[PDB]
Amino acid sequence: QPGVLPENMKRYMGRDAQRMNILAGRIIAETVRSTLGPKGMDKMLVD
Amino acid sequence: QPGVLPENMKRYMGRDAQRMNILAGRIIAETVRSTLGPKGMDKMLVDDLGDVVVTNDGVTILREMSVEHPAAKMLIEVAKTQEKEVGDGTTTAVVVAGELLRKAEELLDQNVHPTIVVKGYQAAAQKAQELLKTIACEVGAQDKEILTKIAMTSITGKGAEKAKEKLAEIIVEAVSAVVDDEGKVDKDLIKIEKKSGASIDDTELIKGVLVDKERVSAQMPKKVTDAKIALLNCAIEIKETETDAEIRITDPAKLMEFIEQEEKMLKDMVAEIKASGANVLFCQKGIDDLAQHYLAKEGIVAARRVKKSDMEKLAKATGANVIAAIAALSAQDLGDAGLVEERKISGDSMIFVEECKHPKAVTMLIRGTTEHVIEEVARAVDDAVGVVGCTIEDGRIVSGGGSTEVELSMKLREYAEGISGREQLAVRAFADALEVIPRTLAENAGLDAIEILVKVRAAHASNGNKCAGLNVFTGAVEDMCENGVVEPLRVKTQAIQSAAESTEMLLRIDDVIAAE
Amino acid sequence: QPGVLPENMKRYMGRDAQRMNILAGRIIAETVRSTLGPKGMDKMLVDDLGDVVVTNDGVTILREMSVEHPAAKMLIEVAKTQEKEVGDGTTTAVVVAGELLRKAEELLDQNVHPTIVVKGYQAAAQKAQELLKTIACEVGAQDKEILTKIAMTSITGKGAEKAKEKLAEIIVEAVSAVVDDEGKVDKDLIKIEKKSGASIDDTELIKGVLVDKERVSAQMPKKVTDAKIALLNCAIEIKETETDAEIRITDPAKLMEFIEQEEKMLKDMVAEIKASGANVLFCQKGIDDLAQHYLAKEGIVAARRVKKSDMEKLAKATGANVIAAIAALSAQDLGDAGLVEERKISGDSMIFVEECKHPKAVTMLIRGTTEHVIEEVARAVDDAVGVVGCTIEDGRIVSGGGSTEVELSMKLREYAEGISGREQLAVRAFADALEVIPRTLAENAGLDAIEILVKVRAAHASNGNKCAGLNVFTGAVEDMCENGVVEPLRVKTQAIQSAAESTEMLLRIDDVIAAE
Amino acid sequence: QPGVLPENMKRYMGRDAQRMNILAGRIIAETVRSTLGPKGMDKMLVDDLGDVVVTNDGVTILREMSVEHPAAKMLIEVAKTQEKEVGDGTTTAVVVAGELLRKAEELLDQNVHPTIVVKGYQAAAQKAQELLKTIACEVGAQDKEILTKIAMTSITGKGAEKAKEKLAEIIVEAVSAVVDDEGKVDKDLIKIEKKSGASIDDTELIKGVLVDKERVSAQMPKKVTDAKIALLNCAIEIKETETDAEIRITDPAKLMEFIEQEEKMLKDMVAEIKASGANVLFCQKGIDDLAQHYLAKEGIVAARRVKKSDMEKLAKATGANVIAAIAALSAQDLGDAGLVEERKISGDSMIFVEECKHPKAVTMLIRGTTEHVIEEVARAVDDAVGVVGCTIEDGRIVSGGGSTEVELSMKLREYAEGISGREQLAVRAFADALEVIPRTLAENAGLDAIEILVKVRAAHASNGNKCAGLNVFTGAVEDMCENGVVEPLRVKTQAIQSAAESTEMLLRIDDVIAAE
Ligand SMILES: Nc1ncnc2c1ncn2[C@@H]1O[C@H](COP(=O)(O)OP(=O)(O)O)[C@@H](O)[C@H]1O
Ligand SMILES: Nc1ncnc2c1ncn2[C@@H]1O[C@H](COP(=O)(O)OP(=O)(O)O)[C@@H](O)[C@H]1O
Ligand SMILES: Nc1ncnc2c1ncn2[C@@H]1O[C@H](COP(=O)(O)OP(=O)(O)O)[C@@H](O)[C@H]1O
Ligand SMILES: [Mg+2]
Ligand SMILES: [Mg+2]
Ligand SMILES: [Mg+2]
Repeated sequence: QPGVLPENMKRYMGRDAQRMNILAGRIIAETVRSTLGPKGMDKMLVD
Repeated sequence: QPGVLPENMKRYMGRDAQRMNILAGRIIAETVRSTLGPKGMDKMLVDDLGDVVVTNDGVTILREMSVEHPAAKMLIEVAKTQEKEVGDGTTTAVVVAGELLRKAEELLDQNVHPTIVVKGYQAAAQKAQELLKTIACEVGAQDKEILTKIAMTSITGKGAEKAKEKLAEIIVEAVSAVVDDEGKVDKDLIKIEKKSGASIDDTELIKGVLVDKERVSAQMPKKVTDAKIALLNCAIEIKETETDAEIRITDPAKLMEFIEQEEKMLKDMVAEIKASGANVLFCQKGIDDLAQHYLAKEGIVAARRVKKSDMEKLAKATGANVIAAIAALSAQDLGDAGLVEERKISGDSMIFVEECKHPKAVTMLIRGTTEHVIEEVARAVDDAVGVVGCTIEDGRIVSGGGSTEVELSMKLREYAEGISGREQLAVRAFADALEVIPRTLAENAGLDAIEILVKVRAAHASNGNKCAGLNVFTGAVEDMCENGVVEPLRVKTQAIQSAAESTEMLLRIDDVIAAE
Repeated sequence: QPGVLPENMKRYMGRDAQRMNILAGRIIAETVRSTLGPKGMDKMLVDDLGDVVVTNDGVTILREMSVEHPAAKMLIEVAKTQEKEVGDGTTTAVVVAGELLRKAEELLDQNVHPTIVVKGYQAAAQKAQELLKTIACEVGAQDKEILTKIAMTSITGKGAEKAKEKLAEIIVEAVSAVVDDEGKVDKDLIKIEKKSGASIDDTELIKGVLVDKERVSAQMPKKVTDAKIALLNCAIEIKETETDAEIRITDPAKLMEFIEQEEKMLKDMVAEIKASGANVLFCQKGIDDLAQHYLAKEGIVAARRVKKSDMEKLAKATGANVIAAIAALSAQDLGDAGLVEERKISGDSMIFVEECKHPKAVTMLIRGTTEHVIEEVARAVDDAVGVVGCTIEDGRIVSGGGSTEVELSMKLREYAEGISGREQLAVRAFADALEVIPRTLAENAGLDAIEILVKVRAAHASNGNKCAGLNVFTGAVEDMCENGVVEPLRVKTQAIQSAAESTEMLLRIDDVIAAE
Repeated sequence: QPGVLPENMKRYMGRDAQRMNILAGRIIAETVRSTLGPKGMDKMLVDDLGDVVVTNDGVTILREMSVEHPAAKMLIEVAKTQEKEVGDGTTTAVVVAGELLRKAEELLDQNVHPTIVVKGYQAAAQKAQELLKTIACEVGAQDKEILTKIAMTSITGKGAEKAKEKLAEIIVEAVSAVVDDEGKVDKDLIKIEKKSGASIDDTELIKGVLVDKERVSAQMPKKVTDAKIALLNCAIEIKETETDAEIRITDPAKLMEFIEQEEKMLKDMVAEIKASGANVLFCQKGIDDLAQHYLAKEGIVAARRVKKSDMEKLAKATGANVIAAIAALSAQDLGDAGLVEERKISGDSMIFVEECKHPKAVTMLIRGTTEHVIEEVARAVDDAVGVVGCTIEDGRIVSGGGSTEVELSMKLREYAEGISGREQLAVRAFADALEVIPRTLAENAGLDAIEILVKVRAAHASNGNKCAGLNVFTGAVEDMCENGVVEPLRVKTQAIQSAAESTEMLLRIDDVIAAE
């Protein structure tokens, strides 16, 4: 009757794990992409 | 991840299912145990609207409690079947069922399998029916003296006990009067009427019916001796056609011609009623105010809008035919009564149709000081009507006071001897179960059940008086037949068979699955 | 496991059931104890709407408090039956019942079993019925002197006892006038009207009826002496056929032809009425405006839309027959009254039909200063009408003031001496119970109940005076019959039987099951 | 108004009290029945924190459930006392109590009075204690072969039974080693240590103790053979006076002079210890960091802040006196051990004091692969230690496998013969109840209880074999004694006495009053 793995838990397997890590990675990279080089632009971050 | 069986569901398996059904059964039985016998006590039940029932009656107590538990519901139907088939012995049946369940628990606790107790119970029940047949005494359908003992035994241990002699004689006369050509008794032909009065003793048998009506016009007689009674299924009113018809008047003089044509049709109807020889009329439908007058003019007593169920009993009581077309009424459709009278009983106006020569329906007018006192007399009368009716139909009776149960137990134990293996335990348990009746009769009487049983059994042993039972007043074991403590065979056969069948059904259950 | 008996349920078993029933019963008796006898006091009951009743009347008190306790309700049924069967003695019946329950508890507390108590109570009650028959005195239905004492005894101790001589005389005449052919008395035949006035002493008997109507046209006489009265239950309008009918008009000259035929049908209907010799007319239905004119032209007093209940008392008082077709009316359907007059009473105009010769119905017109004073007078008149009716019907009275209960008590103890067993205790208890009446009469008068009881018993001892009771004023013991303190046998026989029966019923209860 | 007893209160009287107590008893017993014997099964208990216990141990199961029901709690005491007095047979004691209640119900449902049942049970119980004394066999406290069977019987059905033979020999050696000079066994003298490892088979007996400590300085020897052990409960720190004292320095020379005095008296303490000949020291209090250095220099192994419990075990094991003053330390206070060694065990550093010659306390080091596997091995070890201890103390054993209960049951039925009256029913009922053990043993083994009980009884009949019982594996009845299935007399005497006393106490109850 009871669950084996904790019930308050999100799980991502195979293609889904790969997709989330690859995506999270790509998105992080593209946030800073536009800062690169002599013609790079800046960011304003507000906490 | 998701559950297969509904998640909002309580389940009880094996020992747990058995325990809940056995327990629910035993508890139901012990609620009514104390009502049993001459020394039985009553219950007061109050419903959620504040209404009250005080009664000794086993099936009434069980329906009035609003039992929800599923197993308990199953043996309450033992009471309902007993009520429907016999009309008496409703606590006996339930108390036997509860004890069969209790004795089965003892067997299950020794690892006897449920299907084996079931098998033994079926065998014992079947032997029981066989032993009952040989135990029963034959009586004639018109043996007034025995029928009177049958009714008196029924009324014993109720409030109405004090007047049981008068009541029994009335009841025996009432039931014998409605016996049909096949020798059958239809309880519904004994109308029960309940009216406050001076005493339970004022209860009386009417050879006829009470109609909850007054005559339609105070100009009519309110008393008729040797009445000639007409019964009409149609309205004494201007008859309209089924096809839509309308009157067109273009000449002012035609107004009166139509009004006077209608007025004449009415007068013609009354004229046809008078011609049949009728001097009393009951009409299921309406009587035109104008017709009322003509009937009064002709000296004919009439009541209008009588209930259809009243028309039917009037027909049964007076020997009249309910006619549906006034034109068709003939002297031959009239019934007879020695006396039709409008009078007041405890403040209410009613029409008494009485002293009918050979009524096929009859009325018992139950009197008593208060409404609840009267209710309980009526329940007693009902039991008595039931058993007098069974006796008339079956012509077979047994002695009461637990004498027959002891005879059965004793004989069943003999039977169990020749039964091999484990099933023998079940058969012996069934035999021991039946002694719950003599045991409960003694204990309600404040007597010691164990010693009482020793004596009654000894009186059955060898040969051996099948009628020996405990007089709960003297404390002596006596011949119950000689003492007039007797009941119809059908009480025992029905009670034992349903107790067996219902408990067998419960004992087969190994899994209770309850939703919501 | 689930529960077997439903869980919303309260349950009281054995000693607890007995206690709640005995207590509930007793508390019900104690609330009306103080109303008993000539020194009795009154209750003011206010309901949840703010409406007020003040009364000495036991059954009225019990009905008005909205009692919900189940055992209390059963005792209240005792008061309701006393009221229905007798019309007086409702406090007495309930007080005796309460005491019977009190005496039973003493026997239960020393371990007498309930069935023995009820058996003893049943035995004493039956004995008491037959003793009461020997104690009763014979009286003739036309013995007005004795009926008057009966009515006066009834009225004593109530608001109204100031006017008790004229009142009693009026009531004796009223009831005597409505005695039927079988010698029976239907209370419904005495109409009670209540109207503010100068004084309770303005109350009067009308040999006729009071009709809450005005004549339909002011052009009619307000007064007619030696009236011939027509009673119609059909309207005086153009009669419409039962089958649907429509006039079709193609000639403009026919418009008027029909209109005039219809007002000719009106003149005709009126002229038929006049032809009968009728000068007063009561119609259950309507009367065309134009008929009202014609009637008025002919000098006929007509009321319209008279209650059917009014029509019926009109017929009974005047001798008229309620006629359904104006075409039928004849001189022989007409009623007579010495006087018919429309007049104002309490600023309300009404039609008095009075000075009838052989009225089968009459009207007590009860006067008094305020509505509440009047309500209580009417209650006392009701009681007196009941007892006068009982005496007329039964011809049997007993002495009052608790003398009959003391006589009964003394004789029951004698009887009890011959009773062997535990049932003797119950018979003695019943005997003692009955003394609650002389004891309460004396408590309410502030006398010493124990001492006066010794005196009254002494006067009944030997073969003394069965009629000896305590005079609550004088303080002495005297012949109550001689003092004219008397009551119908029926008050005592019904009160004792009801108290016996309903308490035997409660004493049989060993288990109370209350839902919710 | 108002209530005498508190309104927020549940109550159960007579049959209802008997029922809830009996029921609660039975259900508690049913909970552990399946854990009984060689084919017994285990329970997993999870508490509200989510911590889990897996066991076969009857009393452990009952303590870990959160039983709140009051009658259930009474029966759980039966298990707790069995655990304290014997250390084994907790399921048995509770299962017998459960059956005693069940058996009593069938008597109560016959109207045998509770006091009669209680009386019969007391008499049967007392007879049972006399019969057990004659049934028991005598054994010598040094009979290692029988002690070993006692231990093996105890561990059978547990889990650790795979390692039964080695475990049992260890246990017998362990208990023999701590028997005192009056022949008593204090099970507290067998220290239990539980350490994960390669398998249950690695469990060993240590003649000495495991101290969960590390030597105070790495410079001290890690290992020492034929060690001379000092046990101190005084701290090896600078001694302060009890009276408040303070140093006053006025000359800056005395600064270092007080400092040097403090460290010389410290060096003097160590020199006093060295002088006793000790080369291993256990101090209950703290040791100065400087003393540690000195001790290390003198090659003396020392552990500080040792819990008193260990100090006491060390004394018992090595034969040292725990000394409270360093000045008083003598070579005659020193204990002896073959080997003292700091070792890691499963990554845990501990000091082993082992190979003592005649240790008065010893240590069983229990091994296993997982924590929970070890937990249950340790419970089984405790059961066995308990029964080996009983046998050494009492010198009485009985055969197991239900053999003794059957002999007991059979003899008790003989005894019932000579009991007069109803009490006889109860004595027989007690007799029957004991058979729940053989019946349950068979059930758990999937065998048919009824037929095996017939065989085992017949093997006891006449001068049969008191040791005859059912072998659950073969299915044959066998001489349980000869098969080495034996138990201390005390298991049975305690279980039966406890069962009897607690059920007698419960059966005396006719009224349950619960608050809140
Ligand atoms: N005079 C008597 N003496 C002994 N037993 C009697 C007597 N009259 C009736 N009984 C027994 O009482 C039982 C029926 O009692 P009752 O309360 O009516 O229960 P049920 O609802 O089952 O009919 C039967 O066994 C009947 O024989
Ligand atoms: N003049 C009197 N002297 C003594 N007792 C009287 C007198 N008049 C009436 N009683 C008694 O008063 C009792 C009736 O009192 P009442 O308050 O009307 O009660 P209930 O409603 O029961 O009739 C009767 O017992 C009657 O005998
Ligand atoms: N080899 C065996 N054959 C049959 N019965 C046995 C055997 N070993 C032990 N028993 C029985 O099992 C019972 C004890 O089982 P156990 O599960 O330890 O319960 P308890 O907690 O009551 O000691 C005793 O009755 C004992 O006789
Ligand atoms: Mg019956
Ligand atoms: Mg009165
Ligand atoms: Mg064990």
